[PDB]
Amino acid sequence: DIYSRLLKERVIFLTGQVEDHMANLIVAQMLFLEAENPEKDIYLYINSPGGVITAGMSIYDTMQFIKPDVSTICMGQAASMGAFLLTAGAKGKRFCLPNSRVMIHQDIEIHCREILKVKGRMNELMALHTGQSLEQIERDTERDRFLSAPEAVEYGLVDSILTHRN
Amino acid sequence: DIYSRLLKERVIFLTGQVEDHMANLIVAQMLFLEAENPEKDIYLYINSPGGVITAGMSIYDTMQFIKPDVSTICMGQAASMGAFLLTAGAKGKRFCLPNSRVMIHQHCREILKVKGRMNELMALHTGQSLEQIERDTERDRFLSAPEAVEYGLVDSILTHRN
Amino acid sequence: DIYSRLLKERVIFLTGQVEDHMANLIVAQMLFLEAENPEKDIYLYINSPGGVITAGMSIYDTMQFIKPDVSTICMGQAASMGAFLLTAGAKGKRFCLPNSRVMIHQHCREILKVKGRMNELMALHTGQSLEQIERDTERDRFLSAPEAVEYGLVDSILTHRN
Amino acid sequence: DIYSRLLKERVIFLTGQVEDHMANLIVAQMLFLEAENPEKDIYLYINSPGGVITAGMSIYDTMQFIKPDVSTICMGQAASMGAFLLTAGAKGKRFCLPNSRVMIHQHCREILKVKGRMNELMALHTGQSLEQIERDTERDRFLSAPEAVEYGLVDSILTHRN
Amino acid sequence: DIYSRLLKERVIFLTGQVEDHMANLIVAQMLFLEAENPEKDIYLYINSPGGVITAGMSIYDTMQFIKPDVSTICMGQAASMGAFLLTAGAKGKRFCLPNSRVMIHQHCREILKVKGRMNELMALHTGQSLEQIERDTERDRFLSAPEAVEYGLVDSILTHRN
Amino acid sequence: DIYSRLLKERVIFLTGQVEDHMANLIVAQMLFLEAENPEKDIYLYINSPGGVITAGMSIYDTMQFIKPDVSTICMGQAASMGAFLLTAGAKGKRFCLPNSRVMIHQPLGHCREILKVKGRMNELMALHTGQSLEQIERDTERDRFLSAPEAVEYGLVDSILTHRN
Amino acid sequence: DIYSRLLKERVIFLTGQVEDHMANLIVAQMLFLEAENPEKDIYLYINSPGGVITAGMSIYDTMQFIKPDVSTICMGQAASMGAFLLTAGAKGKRFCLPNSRVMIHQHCREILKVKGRMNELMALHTGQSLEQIERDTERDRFLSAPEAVEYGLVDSILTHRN
Amino acid sequence: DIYSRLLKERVIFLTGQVEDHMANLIVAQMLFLEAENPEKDIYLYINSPGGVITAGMSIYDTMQFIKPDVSTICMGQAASMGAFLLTAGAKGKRFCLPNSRVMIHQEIHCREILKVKGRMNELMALHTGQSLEQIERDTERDRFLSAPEAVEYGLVDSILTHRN
Amino acid sequence: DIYSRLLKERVIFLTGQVEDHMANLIVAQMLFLEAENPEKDIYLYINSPGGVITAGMSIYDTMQFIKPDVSTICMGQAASMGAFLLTAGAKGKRFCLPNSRVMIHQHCREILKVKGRMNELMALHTGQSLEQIERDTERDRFLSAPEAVEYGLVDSILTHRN
Amino acid sequence: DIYSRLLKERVIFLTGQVEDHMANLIVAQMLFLEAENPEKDIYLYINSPGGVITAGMSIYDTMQFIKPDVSTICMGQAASMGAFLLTAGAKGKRFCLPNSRVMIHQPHCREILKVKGRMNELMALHTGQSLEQIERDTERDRFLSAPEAVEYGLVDSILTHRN
Amino acid sequence: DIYSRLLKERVIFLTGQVEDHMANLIVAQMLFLEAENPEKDIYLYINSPGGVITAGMSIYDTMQFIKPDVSTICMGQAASMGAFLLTAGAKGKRFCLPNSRVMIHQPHCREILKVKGRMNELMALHTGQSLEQIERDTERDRFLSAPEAVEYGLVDSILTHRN
Amino acid sequence: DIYSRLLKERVIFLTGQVEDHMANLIVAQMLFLEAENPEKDIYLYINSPGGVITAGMSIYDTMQFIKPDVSTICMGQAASMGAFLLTAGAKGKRFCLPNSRVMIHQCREILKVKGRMNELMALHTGQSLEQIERDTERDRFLSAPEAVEYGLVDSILTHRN
Ligand SMILES: [Ca+2]
Ligand SMILES: [Ca+2]
Ligand SMILES: [Ca+2]
Ligand SMILES: [Ca+2]
Ligand SMILES: [Ca+2]
Ligand SMILES: [Ca+2]
Ligand SMILES: [Ca+2]
Repeated sequence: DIYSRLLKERVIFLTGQVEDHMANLIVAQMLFLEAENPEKDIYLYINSPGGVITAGMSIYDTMQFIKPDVSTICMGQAASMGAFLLTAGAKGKRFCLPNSRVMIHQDIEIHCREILKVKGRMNELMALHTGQSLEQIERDTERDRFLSAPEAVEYGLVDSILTHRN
Repeated sequence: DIYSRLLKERVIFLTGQVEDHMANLIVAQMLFLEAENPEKDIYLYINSPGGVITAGMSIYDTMQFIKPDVSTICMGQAASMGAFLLTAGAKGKRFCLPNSRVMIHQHCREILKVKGRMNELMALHTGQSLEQIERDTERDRFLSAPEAVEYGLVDSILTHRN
Repeated sequence: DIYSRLLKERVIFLTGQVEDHMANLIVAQMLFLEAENPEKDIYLYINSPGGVITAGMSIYDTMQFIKPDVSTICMGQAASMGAFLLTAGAKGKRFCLPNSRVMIHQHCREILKVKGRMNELMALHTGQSLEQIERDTERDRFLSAPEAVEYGLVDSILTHRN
Repeated sequence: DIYSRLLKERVIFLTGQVEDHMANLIVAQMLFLEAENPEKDIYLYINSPGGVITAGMSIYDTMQFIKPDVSTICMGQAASMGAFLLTAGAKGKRFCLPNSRVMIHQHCREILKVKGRMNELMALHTGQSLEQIERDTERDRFLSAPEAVEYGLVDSILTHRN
Repeated sequence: DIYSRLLKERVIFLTGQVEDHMANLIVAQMLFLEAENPEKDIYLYINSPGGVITAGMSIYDTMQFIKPDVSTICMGQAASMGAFLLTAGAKGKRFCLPNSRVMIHQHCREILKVKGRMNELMALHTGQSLEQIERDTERDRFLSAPEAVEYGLVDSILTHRN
Repeated sequence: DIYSRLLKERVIFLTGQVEDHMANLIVAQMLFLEAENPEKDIYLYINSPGGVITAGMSIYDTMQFIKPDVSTICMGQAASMGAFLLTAGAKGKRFCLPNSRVMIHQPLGHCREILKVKGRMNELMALHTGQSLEQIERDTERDRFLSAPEAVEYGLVDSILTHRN
Repeated sequence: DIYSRLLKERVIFLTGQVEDHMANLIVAQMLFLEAENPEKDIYLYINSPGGVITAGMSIYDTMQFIKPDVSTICMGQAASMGAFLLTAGAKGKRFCLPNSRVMIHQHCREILKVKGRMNELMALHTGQSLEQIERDTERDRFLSAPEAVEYGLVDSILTHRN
Repeated sequence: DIYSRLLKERVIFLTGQVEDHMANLIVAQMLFLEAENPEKDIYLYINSPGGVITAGMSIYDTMQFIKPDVSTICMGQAASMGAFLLTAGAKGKRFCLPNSRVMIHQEIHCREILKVKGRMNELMALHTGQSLEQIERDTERDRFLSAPEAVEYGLVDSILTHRN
Repeated sequence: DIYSRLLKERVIFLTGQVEDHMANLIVAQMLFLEAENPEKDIYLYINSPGGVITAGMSIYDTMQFIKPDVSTICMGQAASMGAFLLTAGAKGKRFCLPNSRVMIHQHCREILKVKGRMNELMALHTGQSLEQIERDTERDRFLSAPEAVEYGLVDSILTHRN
Repeated sequence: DIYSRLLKERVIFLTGQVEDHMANLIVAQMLFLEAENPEKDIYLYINSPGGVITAGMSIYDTMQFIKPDVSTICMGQAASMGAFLLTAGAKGKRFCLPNSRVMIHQPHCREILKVKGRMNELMALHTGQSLEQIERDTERDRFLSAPEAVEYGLVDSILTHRN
Repeated sequence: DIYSRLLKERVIFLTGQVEDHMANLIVAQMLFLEAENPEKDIYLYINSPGGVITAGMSIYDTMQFIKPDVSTICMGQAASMGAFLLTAGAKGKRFCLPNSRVMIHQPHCREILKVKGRMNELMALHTGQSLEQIERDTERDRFLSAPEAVEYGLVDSILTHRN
Repeated sequence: DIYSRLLKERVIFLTGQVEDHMANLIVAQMLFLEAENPEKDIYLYINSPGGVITAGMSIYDTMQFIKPDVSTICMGQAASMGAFLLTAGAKGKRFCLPNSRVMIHQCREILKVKGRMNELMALHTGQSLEQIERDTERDRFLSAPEAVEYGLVDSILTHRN
């Protein structure tokens, strides 16, 4: 199994729709690697169109909680909940491969109330990670747009562009 | 296997719809762990929207019965039965991650009795009065990690680990 | 594998709807454990809402035949055929967990035969009258953990592990 | 896999529909068991609603060919081909568990010829007459565990272990 | 598993309907047994109702090609292509079990062409006349174990191991 | 696994209808056998009714590229893409089991691109069978089976595998 | 597993539809081989009708990013994304087997943006003008192996292991 | 249409499972006959296992509401809502065919579910002549009445032997 | 519509599986034929394997209640309920066409009650005993049109409009 | 055709799920009856568990538009939109039969609040209830017997028997 | 047939998903009523969530072509293609029932942008708004109430009661 | 029925896929109208994305065959076969509605048939056989006037006057 062998090189993959089980499988992997060695870096390859907020947040909170710095490489695309986790990687360790696309955007009374709290919480965290203002993120997260690798770096969404192994 | 390897540090996951067989899987692990070492603590991660009530109660009863303290870290969400089992954790060893979400939610003779019995246990674990639980479960309640501590659903929040 | 590794502490799980496939998988585990050590007690966890009468009766008959006592622990629920098998465990070793719940009910002529025998068989196991069984199974009587001990359907409630 | 370990106890299962592929797996095991030890009895557990005759006849004729006496133990039910395979067990070693059902019931000229061939073998294994079997099998024949011993389909009720 | 050990006794099964993928698995087995010991015989049990003329004739030509004799033993039924491949076995080493049926039974340009080829090979193996082979191909014909010996499909019936 | 054992005897099996995945597997085994011993022959048994062109054409091109001679033994049937790959075997090492059944007239895959491919097939087949283009084109379009000895005559295969020695 | 074995030779396969997970499997294989020996060439056999742009642009970006040159052979066919990744291989080291097919054919504002970037890369690797690619990708353009070499999609035909 | 013709004989059929659309027809038919002659009796031929309660009550109330007395005639069976609407027939005009049989059974949600259950017993008892509590435990047990029994249960009046 | 003007000739057809909604159509036809003229005989042609009991029973009771006699005619087949309904006609006006199959066959307390009832109603109409009606329904019985007249099932055969 | 004949006495039936094509049929009937007689009352019998809001609101507005008063009668049940169209009848001409069940409960976030809010106003406007009573009743389900319905102000009066 | 009797009062219904065959049925009745009397008004009731372009465009072009002025009335909802046809009615004669609901969210990118630009041109044209405005407002998600439809100029006026 | 009543106005409709059975109904109509009055014209409203060739050609040949002039009118769209028939109407009387879309785009025996239709299409549109062989290869969308300049259609119907 390749995925197991690449785990020995502390590399984890995030592929496809984010839902409970693949998230739990990522959280499992992160906690495992930390256990093996809490000092070295985890490498998370993100290629996801997005998915369930509740699922993706478990992955986020694991990245922050564990002592290892998690490094997020975006290959292919990082849209919405994907983008969110890509930008949530250890500071100075977030990358795009050159041709990858990042994108942002995602009874009655009691539930509308809750999505609005959640939405505000996302924006607050995402501004904090990209270095943008809370206000700027609000405008841009409504804008159903795609950033290129360079633009994601200009936007503070990732740090630099992976281009060639040195 | 990553999950079986994670069982060598006494960590069990409860993920997704709480259903009869995934419930059984959890009970099998807890028993197994207890058998390896009935002293050391178990850590049960909970990311579930809820599920079948009899299936949930089997998870519950095993946690109380088995000798080890079962710690309950909630990640993502613990709604309905998820919340129940989260609050079911060893007193002092129940945690939310920061951006976790928790929710209070959910033959007539039997179901009315079943509900009442939950409401009681619910109060017991949170430390809120029967009446307090009784109003919130009826009318869908959401709780963030700080609120989850406030309510008594969990003890503290996990943020980082040094 | 966690079910197999529990099997070598003589633990067996009966879960979900009873039916031939799951049934003669339990019957195969019992015969297995007997062969290893015909003296040591087998432990059978029961969380089923009932099932196929054939399938269940195969487990009933297997529990009796084998030398080892089959202690039966109810968790979550034990409805009709599941209640039958719970009660059909080793007299003296029929446990409940506190928040479980037991419950009973269920060529036409010869269906009434099978009905009659079940009634008889459960009276033999509970300690009750064939009249009371015939009364309480006509209407679907729900039983709490303590109420189950009162009815002789189970022996004592497992609460904590000493 | 529990079942292949029980093959070390010379136990072979016969569950579910009697069709060609499963029937072959029975044969293969019996033929394998003979290889290991030609003297020691084989134990064919039979919980089957019956199926294809030809599939059943492979199992039947293999039983008679190998050296080991094949002891048929019935459980749950043994209908049509199931019954037939059960009654086909070694004379003196055909058993039943207390609550097991047993049943006997069921391109043209050959149909009436296979029918008769079955009846002859039925009567020759039960101790009955092919006059008696013909008249008696024709419909809805649910012989209970005792009825089956006093029809001569099996030899005794297995209740408990030696 | 079971089949890969019966292969250490040079024993192969032809189970169910004949088609390319099962046929190909059998040709792999025969080739393998030849590779291990070209001298010792192979043993091919057949319970087939028939199948693809293509798939069968690949089994046929491997049997005829590989050094070892392929003794055919029949159980249950050998209909059409199975009947064919039962007769295709080594002269002298073709066997029936007592209650095993056989059935000799089965763009014109070629279908007739290959038909004649079957009938010719059929008569070459059974020692029958090409017209009686034609009578039984065209109009269906069943043969019980002893009839198959008399008709010439197989050499003898197997009764017991000795 | 029986098929993995027979790989130590450098025997690959082309069973059923030819498509990308089964074909990739066959290619994978050819390259693998070449890896382990590039001189010793490889034995492709074919029982196939045909299939996709590009699936088969990777099996074909692999056969021609690798150092080993790929003997094709045919059993059961080789129809269309089956027949093609049968005839594609190393020369002098292409066989028929006596009651095998070779056949030609429709492979499997914008009309002028199809006619170009169809022409390429007919050419390669002609080259392998030693026939003219003329003939291949006439007879492919004709709906009839070939027996083992007829495929020998036509130059599809070289001889009949008969009995082992 | 045969694909494991060829990975010791640094051979990877890209068969069928280009899709997020199968693609992750290729990225994963390429990284593994990089780890093992960053100098020695990787060989990527392609037989695909194309697929998803994100899936393929992860295989593309890696091919460029990892140290070793990813030589690419095309067998059978490489259509749309297949062709693109085929022409993305190391300069000097892109091949077609003799009888293969290469083929180049294809919110909505960003769809045109992606298509443009795509065409620009296609031109860069083929040594062709952007506007030429823009016509060939639009009107479905088939290419024989010699036509793929002339077009500059691949470098040479790969006829025999010289 | 055969049913159309039998309608100007003032005959309507309640057949199969009781649900909104067929019940809506039965009500439309009864509303229609009232329009014709408000005094002449309607004859409702019942033959049904039962169905939805909301559906059944739309029939029941249209029977009680319209001027005409609705005569009822069980044929084959009248189970559950079939048993209910059969006994709802105009006092003194409820019938069974000799070999026809009758049978009677079938959180804030619970509150209302028990209300209905309570009401249906009160209407049953009221129409059957039995006490409210007689009906109560006699629906929990599933009850299979013969035609003569249906009269002894006070559910129907008499049996139908032949025409006059 | 054929059946409309053929109902002007007072002919009804009972064809197929006798269910509620087709039974209701027959009842309507009868009541309708009565209001037209309550003394001329209605003619019911039965070609049915039978079906639901409650359906057939309403058809039965109507025939009796309505004044005009319901002369039955068996064409094709009258089996189970169709067979029953056939014998239900006016004693003196029940017919079988020369070539017609009549066969006799067919909440447990009630099934045994209603099965009893069927029998005695069949018995009273036929002139047979309760014993013989019970005897012939358990296993098969195919009465030919002559045998049916002999059985007291119908009155006489209709060979010709003479 | 029974329903056509009943239409001659200005009787129209609302039955089952409220959706486009069944509602469109009801509006076509209501417009027809206006075209025949602009003055005389129309009687809409209701037996519906609810359905699509858009569909119900085309019934709602047709009832208010056409000159004829549309008298609503309730048979069986009137839940969600059912209860809404039931209250929409002519002030004074809204009935339940004695055993009519009436249920009051709720069937692009803030969008729906705006629709929800408007419905409540109409409800409180037809029932004479407080806006907050309609708000509270339609956030937890609410059951009404025929008498309860009358004192809620949902319908006007019960229909016992004929005249 | 209630719709056929309604047709004899020059009333047509456009209900549900707009697709080729039901749109043909509408185009059929329009030509028919033009043949019946070319000078007198036709009335189209719209309760559609939208649907296919080509199908919706045949109705549109038929409306503009026939000599009768087509009066559009919105009952229930008119979203996207429905709203497009709603606003396409003869100027003056376009209506919304009070609680009706109008929406204008987006109904080969080479061609699909050409079609989109055309749609917005025609929309702006029929509304009296700028192309630039219609371009921005169709961009994202909001329903319009009957009055908001009148102010934006989708529709000319709310139908009150039968005057 | 609406369509029988419009049939009095010698109006026929082509809607949806052009398969065998709908095509028959159209040929059955066109024949009926000719029987009713052979001089007076037939107005065929096309709104179709194309379909079966044998079906389309039965409509096409009936049109040419019968004495009434068949004025084709496009509404919505006329793609491939739909287009084919649109431009197969009586010359002079082939129309588009303002917002119509025409499209033209679709073994040894196939290439024959392809030519045969390219010939008739070229013969009906005016422009050369080769010019058509190019434009049917490309995913073509002609608007109303674009269609006119191409000669698929003769003018745009704007208003009844
Ligand atoms: Ca590189
Ligand atoms: Ca070059
Ligand atoms: Ca208020
Ligand atoms: Ca209030
Ligand atoms: Ca105009
Ligand atoms: Ca005007
Ligand atoms: Ca705006």
